[PDB]
Amino acid sequence: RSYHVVTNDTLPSALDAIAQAPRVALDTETYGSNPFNLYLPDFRLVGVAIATSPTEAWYFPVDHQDFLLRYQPANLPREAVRQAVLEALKRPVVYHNAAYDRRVLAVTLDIPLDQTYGDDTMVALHLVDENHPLGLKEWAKTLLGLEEVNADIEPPELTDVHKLKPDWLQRLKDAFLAVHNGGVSYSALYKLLNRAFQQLKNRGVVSYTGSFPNDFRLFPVDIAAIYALDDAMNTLALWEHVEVFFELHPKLHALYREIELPVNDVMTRATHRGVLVDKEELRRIKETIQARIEEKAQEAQELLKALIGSKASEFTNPLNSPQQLSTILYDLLGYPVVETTPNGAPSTSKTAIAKLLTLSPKDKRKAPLAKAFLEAKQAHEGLKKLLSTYTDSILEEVDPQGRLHTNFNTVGTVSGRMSSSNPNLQNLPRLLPEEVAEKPYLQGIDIRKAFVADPGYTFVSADYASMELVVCAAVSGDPTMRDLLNQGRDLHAYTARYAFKVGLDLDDKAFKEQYKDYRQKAKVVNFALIYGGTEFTLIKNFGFSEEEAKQLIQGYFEAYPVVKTWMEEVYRELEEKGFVEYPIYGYIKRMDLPQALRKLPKDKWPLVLNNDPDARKQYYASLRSCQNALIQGFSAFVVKDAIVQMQRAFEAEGLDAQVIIQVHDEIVVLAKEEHAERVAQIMVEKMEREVNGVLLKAEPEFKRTLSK
Repeated sequence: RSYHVVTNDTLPSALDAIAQAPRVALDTETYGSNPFNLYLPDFRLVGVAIATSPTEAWYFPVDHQDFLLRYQPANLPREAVRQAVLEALKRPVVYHNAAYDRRVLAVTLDIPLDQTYGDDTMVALHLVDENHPLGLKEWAKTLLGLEEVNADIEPPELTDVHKLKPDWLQRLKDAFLAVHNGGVSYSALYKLLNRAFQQLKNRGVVSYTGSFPNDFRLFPVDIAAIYALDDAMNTLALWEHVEVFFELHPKLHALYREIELPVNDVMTRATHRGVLVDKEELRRIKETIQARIEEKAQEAQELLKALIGSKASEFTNPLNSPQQLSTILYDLLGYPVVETTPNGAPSTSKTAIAKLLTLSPKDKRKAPLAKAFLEAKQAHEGLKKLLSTYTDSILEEVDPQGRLHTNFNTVGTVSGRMSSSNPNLQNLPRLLPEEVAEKPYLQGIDIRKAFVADPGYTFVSADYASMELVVCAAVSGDPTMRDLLNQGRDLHAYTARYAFKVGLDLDDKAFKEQYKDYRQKAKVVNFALIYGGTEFTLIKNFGFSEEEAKQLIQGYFEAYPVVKTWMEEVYRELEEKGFVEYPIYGYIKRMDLPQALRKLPKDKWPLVLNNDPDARKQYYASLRSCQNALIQGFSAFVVKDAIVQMQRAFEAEGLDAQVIIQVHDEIVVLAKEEHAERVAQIMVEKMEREVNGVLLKAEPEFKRTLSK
């Protein structure tokens, strides 16, 4: 491997090599307080790695700096590095995490997302093995046979305890290269650099406060460029493997080019744009949460006052302090200790408290107050978690111009759904009537109301009507399920009418009124039974009676029998082939087999399964996970497909619209007020379709906040 550190003199040769390269890889080395929030004023680009072949790369130092001694070469001018990247973009480009690197290039070098589109090994390799980690380090060990070296390297003698050796940097680089056969780890590189400066501090060479700082800017470029350049060469080497795999699977090659890479691009642009944040409304949520956390402590106090009487004065902060808490629950109330900490003290944790909301205390008369007391503690920690996750940890991250840049990981689930972070939009409570009535402390805590559309802009939101049921009927292919969905009939009333055999003449509207709570028991089944259903799952999860569970499950399969036969074939094909192929998209959902069974003849499998109960537990969990992913993953790709198609049409019609967020069965676009009209039209046209004869419909809304 040839590692080049580019200088003003070497730049024309690096440009010549890039121009001649058949395909190039781009990797960025950066620094920030949050190196992920590129939009904070402290964020900086340190260097750019450009690999022209799997064995040749060029490092462009941009913001490297000198620690105590003068060893760094002159950083290249920002315009020189930008011209190198622009020349590299003319050739076919490959990235490992294009969503990050393309946003780095746009923020630090002003190279718009328009120019920076390229291939992404991390996205393509997710189609090769979704159960494999996304890490470039991890994939390099898996396909390229290159483990990272995490040994402890000790430096050569850089002194002669009086004079620094003139060639000390060449001596240090050579000590590093002697152990770099498969490539040194970042931790090991830091340890050697720190050890080298510590030897210098022990001699009279340098005098620094304490330890060497963990700052890539200070790592000598001659050594650091080896690390950075290996990442770019490994990305290119991994792409060679991807092209071979795509030869074997042209259905996945087309799924990658038409849906996966374009959807990644759409969501990279969405993170880049960022949603505007109402800081005033955030303070109201923060102040309302803070008020309610305090409210819940007074509730706990008045409850404790009745629970332990006059001894309740002897406790000032029972909820917060786990000292006063374990004394109350166990020592005083006589609660059965069904969990302890590593140090053997009785555990007052979230998990342990969930258990005591079934269990009972010594005086069974105090039980309704003890229940109320633990419920107050649950609500207290519930409200307390909302603050520590999204009021302050959401306000920290807001860029100078008040926008929040939510990250989306296009390949963030084994099913194929998008992951979301900073903020995880899934874990933002959309205050649904059931969500609230279960956990009522959420009432009024609308976090999405603080996510605002810019002045002159609107949010055009569109939600797939009862998608889970549509997708279920589509993937399974039950005609009864499909026809009811197309006829707009209450699928749940059809289930309850078959499971209980009551009122076989009350229309779907009349049945809802008369046998109300039996229709809602079927509404639970129609949704939970798609992901594999047994009487055990209905009881050990929903609190169903043994009589009720059998009534419902026999009716669900009597009414929609193709669901049963479909489910039989999914579990049968998974047990034999070890994977399933997605109906319309062709995504392969492979099973995450236990380490035993991996590279083992199927005839040798029963020996493993029949003996090892841990491996069989992994096997059967992996089997259910694949079946579940067939439904979530199918709708994930349907939504992904709609996003790229609607976004392509906004671009085509010259509209000021861009898909800003997507969560659950919902797509939100940030559109200019005049364009909102047509944006909503395009949204519904690209969203509504007829999957396997099952009709998908979607109703649009013009919101000014992401709120519900």
